[PDB]
Amino acid sequence: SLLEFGKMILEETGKLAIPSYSSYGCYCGWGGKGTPKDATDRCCFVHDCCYGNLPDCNPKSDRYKYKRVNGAIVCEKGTSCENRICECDKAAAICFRQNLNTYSKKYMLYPDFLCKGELKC
Amino acid sequence: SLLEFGKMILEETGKLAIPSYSSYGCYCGWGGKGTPKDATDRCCFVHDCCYGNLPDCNPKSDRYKYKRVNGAIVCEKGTSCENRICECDKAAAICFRQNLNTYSKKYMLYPDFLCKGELKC
Ligand SMILES: CCCc1cc(CC(=O)O)c2[nH]c(CC(N)=O)cc2c1
Repeated sequence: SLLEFGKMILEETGKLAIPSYSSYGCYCGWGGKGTPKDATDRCCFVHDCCYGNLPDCNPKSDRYKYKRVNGAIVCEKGTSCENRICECDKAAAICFRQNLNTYSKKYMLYPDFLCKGELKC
Repeated sequence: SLLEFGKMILEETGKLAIPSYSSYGCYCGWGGKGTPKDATDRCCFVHDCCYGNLPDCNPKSDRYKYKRVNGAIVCEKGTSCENRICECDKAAAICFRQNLNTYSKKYMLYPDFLCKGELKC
């Protein structure tokens, strides 16, 4: 759930998930259409696709446990859903960090009509 | 599209394409520069080269259909674009499978800044 994902985001980026990654570009937020606008937006797109591979799970509400070992995020053994969701979240938070150099405020509060089209995954 | 490619990757490798191959090395992800890290990364290098030779198509977004006959992927009879994209994808999924013996977790979540330089196809 956002509790765990958000914690990862803050730990990796020094930004609060809401609002730094909740209205950015076409994919960092909710709703899902258009061409990702930059590297950070691509992280989000990949994150959605990652969740998309888990139709029997519910990442909005599925809580899971993760810990830090040797400085790195470790998705603790749980259910298949918990582990897979955790790995999705971990990959995205690290992707956000790796791309902080191009994080652009111009993409925050990004309008709907600038994001058209369906990009299947 | 990513949808079909991911399905082939799962069928051939047993791994979910995102996140197992979506951040791997220099070429398994967005873009690509530098020397591929290993066999798996070369699979993605080649895949990129294959897509790059489909300028009359939209390889990441174009939908196509395929089937499995006698245990192996068979690209349908579809449009010229659909058939070629399918074959690029098939070659890559099989390449991943053939090289699972050297797939290395250390190349997951690979930061793009570590990949520099033109490696012509
Ligand atoms: C579903 C499969 C995994 C994976 C991920 C990405 C996704 C995005 O373009 O980053 C990919 N992008 C490409 C691009 C193309 N140049 O080969 C191949 C590829 C493979």
